[PDB]
Amino acid sequence: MRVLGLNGWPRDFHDASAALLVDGRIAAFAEEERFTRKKHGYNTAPVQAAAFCLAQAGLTVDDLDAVAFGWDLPAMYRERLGGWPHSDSEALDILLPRDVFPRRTDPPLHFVQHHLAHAASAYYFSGEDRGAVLIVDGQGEEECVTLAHAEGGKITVLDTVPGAWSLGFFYEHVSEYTGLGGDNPGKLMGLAAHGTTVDETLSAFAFDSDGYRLNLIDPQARDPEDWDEYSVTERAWFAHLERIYRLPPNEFVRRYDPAKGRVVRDTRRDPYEYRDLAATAQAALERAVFGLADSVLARTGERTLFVAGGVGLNATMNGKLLTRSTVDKMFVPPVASDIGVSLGAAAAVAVELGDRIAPMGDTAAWGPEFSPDQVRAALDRTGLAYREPANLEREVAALIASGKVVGWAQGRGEVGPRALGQRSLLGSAHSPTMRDHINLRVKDREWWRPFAPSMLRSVSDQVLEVDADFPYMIMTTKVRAAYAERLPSVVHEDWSTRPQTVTEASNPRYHRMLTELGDLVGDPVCLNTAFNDRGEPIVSSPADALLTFSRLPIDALAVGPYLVTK
Ligand SMILES: Nc1ncnc2c1ncn2[C@@H]1O[C@H](COP(=O)(O)OP(=O)(O)O)[C@@H](O)[C@H]1O
Ligand SMILES: [Fe+2]
Ligand SMILES: [K+]
Repeated sequence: MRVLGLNGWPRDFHDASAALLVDGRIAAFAEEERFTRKKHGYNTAPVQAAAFCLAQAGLTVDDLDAVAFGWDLPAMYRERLGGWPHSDSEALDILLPRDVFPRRTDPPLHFVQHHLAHAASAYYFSGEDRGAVLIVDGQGEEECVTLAHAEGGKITVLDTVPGAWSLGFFYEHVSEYTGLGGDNPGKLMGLAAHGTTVDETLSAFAFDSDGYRLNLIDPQARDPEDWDEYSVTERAWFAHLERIYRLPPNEFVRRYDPAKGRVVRDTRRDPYEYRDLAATAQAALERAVFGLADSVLARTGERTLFVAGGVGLNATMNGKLLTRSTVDKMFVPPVASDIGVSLGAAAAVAVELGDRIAPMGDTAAWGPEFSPDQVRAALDRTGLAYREPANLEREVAALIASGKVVGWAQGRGEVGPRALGQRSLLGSAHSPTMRDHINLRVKDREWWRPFAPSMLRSVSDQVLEVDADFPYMIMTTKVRAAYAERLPSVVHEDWSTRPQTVTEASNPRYHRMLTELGDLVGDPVCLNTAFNDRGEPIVSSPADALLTFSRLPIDALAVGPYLVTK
């Protein structure tokens, strides 16, 4: 079967994406934002991403067996908006506009419950036949947590937690409160590391062996003037935090900056000031989630844990789950967030149609790639001088070993928020100055942001305490003592790191470059951070890569078989 899975809608939506499954395999998968260059893919059908998927596979909508959407959108309209006005034909015209998606007839349209879509995106791609399912996000249609059992191809729901008790909303709100912003929860996690926790209940949470309770909010609290509990939870958490925390909300400042020639948005206070609140929010999230995970594992009698939902992006939390006595094996897909529900909806529908779903297999490289001709065209546009190195991987290795920063745009763009050797900025893992260089000099951002390493799978056993695959940078683990001081730019003081393990199959070129690097500095390990400028998504096209390379003090750009230097 050929099934196109979708997420993103013109009203009140985020993280639009499209995914095409062909006989259980990911033919193509991408986020709208990569194409629009507007972060988070807000308020839009995944028009461009779906266009890419079809082009990639050489299909039209007429070749599709089914279109799948990762929310029960009709039910949300019926419940929260007084009616679902669309025929399937009309919904399709909105999801796949005819001026972009010509069709003789309509494919069967499927709506998949939001948390089932999340769960499917983990279970079916994990390479494991059974496990316990833990979905934690902001909110699906109703619930904010789902506990389920995955076995024999089936996902069976055991329990849910209602939206008002959302751990995702809680976290966003704290992130917003600190001035980091609700749209950047990942920064809050980064900041938590520098703080100290006093009272992990925040005077709101009560914890138990199966999870948590939120006394701050009626669990059945509901917004009659919207279709999720975001605003209701926002007002409760903001009143509460101002009451118990020493600092009031950090305020956003909008002012004309004569250096930039623009009104820019800033914060009234340095958010580093809220590090204790971050630390505390992070401890609370961990505690709540440990209980939930323990609970679903015991109830199902599994020792494999699947996690998805936006909270699943909390790599710090994931790593501690991993080391938990109740967990043997863990799988969290790179696309744990809503970007993943397109793929999840496609899977749930393809499985329903008798398809067998292949494992992701240690790669998230499903987006667009570009031929040498296509890269060369973009280079000739700029008029910039460039070389075509006989051995690019070796030259890149030497650049990195010497302490230089190298843009690396190769192969199919990765999907998800993490750069993984297709659209990365590369630098020395061994350099005790590289972190400040990239944070301050290169990305002109916060000194306290952490960096993470890519390493050959074939050495990770010696480098890391756990001999497992870590293909996605979605899970933190500790390094072994023989490496806990060798890699200062990618390893914290507590010896923790958020690694990508690389196999030769998953990424031959990158694997080769890492190999060369190893001969130069001993360890086939580098710093691998997102290839983007503040306020843009990861670069996608060669023109994107050139544009960003041009405005950042990077040393080189390896784009396709070409090298460009500054
Ligand atoms: N690193 C992180 N740590 C904790 N929570 C996170 C992190 N990244 C995302 N989230 C949470 O995921 C939530 C949204 O998840 P998602 O499933 O993508 O959308 P929705 O909740 O609308 O279905 C946000 O409220 C956010 O707090
Ligand atoms: Fe979600
Ligand atoms: K364990």
